[PDB]
Amino acid sequence: MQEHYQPAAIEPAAQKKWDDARISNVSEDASKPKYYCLSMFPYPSGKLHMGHVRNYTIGDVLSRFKLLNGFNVMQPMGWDAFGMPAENAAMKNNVAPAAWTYDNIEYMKTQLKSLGFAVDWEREVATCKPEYYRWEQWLFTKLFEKGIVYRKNGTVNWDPVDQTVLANEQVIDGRGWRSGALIEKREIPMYYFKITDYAEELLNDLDKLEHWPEQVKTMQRNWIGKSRGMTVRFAVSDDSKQGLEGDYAKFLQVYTTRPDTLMGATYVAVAAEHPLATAAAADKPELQAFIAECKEKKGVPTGRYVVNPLNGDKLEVWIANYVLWGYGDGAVMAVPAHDERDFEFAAKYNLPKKQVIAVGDNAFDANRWQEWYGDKENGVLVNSGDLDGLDFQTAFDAVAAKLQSQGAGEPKTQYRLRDWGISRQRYWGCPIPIVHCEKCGNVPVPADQLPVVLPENVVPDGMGSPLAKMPEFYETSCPCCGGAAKRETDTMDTFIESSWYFFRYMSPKFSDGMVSAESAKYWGAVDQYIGGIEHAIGHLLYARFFTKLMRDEGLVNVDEPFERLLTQGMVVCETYYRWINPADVVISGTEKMSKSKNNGVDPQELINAYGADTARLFMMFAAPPEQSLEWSDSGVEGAHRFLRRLWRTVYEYLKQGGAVKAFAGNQDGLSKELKDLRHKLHSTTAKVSDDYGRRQQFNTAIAAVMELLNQYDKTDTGSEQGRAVAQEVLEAAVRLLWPIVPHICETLWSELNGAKLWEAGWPTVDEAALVKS
Ligand SMILES: CC(C)C[C@H](N)C(=O)OP(=O)(O)OC[C@H]1O[C@@H](n2cnc3c(N)ncnc32)[C@H](O)[C@@H]1O
Ligand SMILES: [Mg+2]
Ligand SMILES: [Zn+2]
Repeated sequence: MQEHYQPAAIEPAAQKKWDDARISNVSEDASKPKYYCLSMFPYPSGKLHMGHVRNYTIGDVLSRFKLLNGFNVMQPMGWDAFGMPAENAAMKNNVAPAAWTYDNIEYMKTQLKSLGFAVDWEREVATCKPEYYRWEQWLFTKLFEKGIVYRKNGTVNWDPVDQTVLANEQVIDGRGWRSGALIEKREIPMYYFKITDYAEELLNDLDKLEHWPEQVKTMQRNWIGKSRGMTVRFAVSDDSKQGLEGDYAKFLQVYTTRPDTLMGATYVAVAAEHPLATAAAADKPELQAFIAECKEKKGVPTGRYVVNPLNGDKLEVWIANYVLWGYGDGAVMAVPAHDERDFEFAAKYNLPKKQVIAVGDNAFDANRWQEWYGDKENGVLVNSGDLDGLDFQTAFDAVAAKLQSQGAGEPKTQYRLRDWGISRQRYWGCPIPIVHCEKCGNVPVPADQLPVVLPENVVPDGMGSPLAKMPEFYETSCPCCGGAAKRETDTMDTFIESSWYFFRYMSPKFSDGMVSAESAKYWGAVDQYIGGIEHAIGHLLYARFFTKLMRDEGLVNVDEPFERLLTQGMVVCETYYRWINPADVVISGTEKMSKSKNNGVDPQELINAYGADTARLFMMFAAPPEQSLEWSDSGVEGAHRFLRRLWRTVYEYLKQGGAVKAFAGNQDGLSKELKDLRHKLHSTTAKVSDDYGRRQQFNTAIAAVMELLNQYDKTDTGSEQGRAVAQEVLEAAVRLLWPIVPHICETLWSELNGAKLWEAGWPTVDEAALVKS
């Protein structure tokens, strides 16, 4: 054993030792229990930095920990090759997207292999490969027939810089997720995933996720935005029916979020395009000027009356400029006494305010709005008949049974979740398998003729969809009739491949479907998922929706894709722009380590200067995995000094007697200072085993091993029994730190014990060494 700690010699040799052993290339071995640990797979938008290194190290620490405990661990690594992240980097460097992606894929693969992660590289996947995106094309066509995927025109978010439409989850604070430019609204036909059909299921199965951060679960609940309301039909008075015809001659439908205020409704609003408005304006030019006005808050009365179905009040129908047509049934009711917007609309034209809700005993001010009138949590009913005294949860249920008895209403549920538009006017993306025929229409591509191969030899000029300028691509024959037809030149979003890549890892070479029904049953769901919280509304929701699709198609049998979720904290560093890199202007301050700010420390520059063990140790020790981590060079130096201490500790031990048999069995006869050291040992083994697999607190697990070494240095171990205890302390330490730093621990383990480390396994707690003296 050399006296100096040389990472340049111990790390490549240990990586080859692991590669030759093939301890990460796992199959469906039924002997061991499975453990699917997954880290969010990166965008090939350039070189990885230490921020990604923390993400993938946190996953490696968990994967190596379970592996040491006799687990069949699958830690796979892939490349999120399609979409804007890679294509924008290709255009920024003036390179074809296919070339820039593949060359950066092979650089990022060598970046991760230098860090020595326990990755099953035989399961490596590139989303841009046709052997991959053919199956999301397959699922696209099968869902298109079922109507779950549909094409429709409408109002969409438009990115002027990225020159493409965006989904609602890709619009961050009214700006684009990749561009930051302000989003515009356009009328463009798109392909949508009917994610609203799964809105209720995506909301209830959230409670199943007991091992998800409650922040991620809460953000999804607000994004779905479920609200329970009431659809109320107001019978038009027999005199006010003159003019209307159809359903609008019988009743007028409204939706209200607070239907406990039904009796307190003093009037009713309507839209300008509503037939009840145009019929009342056929003889009134004062309303034909309002109908033509909007087509603030203004309103005109038309003498039309509807019947409040719960008390019989004859509420007049007002034409308002705030009732948007097409949204809902194009009409609402008005309760000014318990609605701020209706209080302003009624204090504007002097309309009644029959109070119906009390909050404890706050004196009701008639013409003074107060925040207690919208209290849907601490309110009973007044002046409502058989509703007086019922809370909102009871007043809702009583009004529902009341309206259903007359047939003038029923409860209705609404979500703020809109359908998922996936059409993109970009080149680098999965082609949409739809062929437009003038005779047949939008027909899907036959499954035998999949994939619709995206030509890789394209360099976008930067002015419009490049696929719409390639006749040799979009000119084809109709698969239904055989005539002239055009291919769909729009491509899918990058969040389509990332919504099922965790299943493709189970069978990356399977040529008959998305995932083999055999391996899908063996791996089940992802046991541990690690990735940034920025995907709580986008990817982490898209993945759950795609899983419920693939399940309802018969390809997988689980409901949720990820059991546990760990949103690791962001690594931060000072930034400079004019963007300038620290190792090479203005001072932007401490910011997230990102390529879009050029404050990223390259992992390869650190391994060349300190080694992979030093970089991984600094990431795991500087802070808990969920906490933000500030980059510190002294933190890098201190982590290296400890790895020197661990190396020098084993050297001086071996240089003073050589390897002996580690102490085991009954410890009576041992001295107190050695009984105390074995006590600290097995307290550390239990503390580390608990900080890894329960608390997931790696920094305090490293600190616990350091305290064990502090007591080892303070304990005299030169005797015959001291060496045996000293052999036990070091055999435990190099196995406890192995998930954090496997290169140095594998080297020191073989210098202490001839056996293979992973067959020695995780250190056990000798509880006899824990009892006090
Ligand atoms: C499933 C897919 C939609 C994932 C998508 N391809 C993606 O986000 O990929 P991207 O290549 O952007 O990053 C890969 C991973 O690295 C994390 N990450 C990035 N910067 C930092 C940082 N400063 N500190 C800590 N962690 C960081 C980031 O949260 C992500 O889990
Ligand atoms: Mg459960
Ligand atoms: Zn046809």
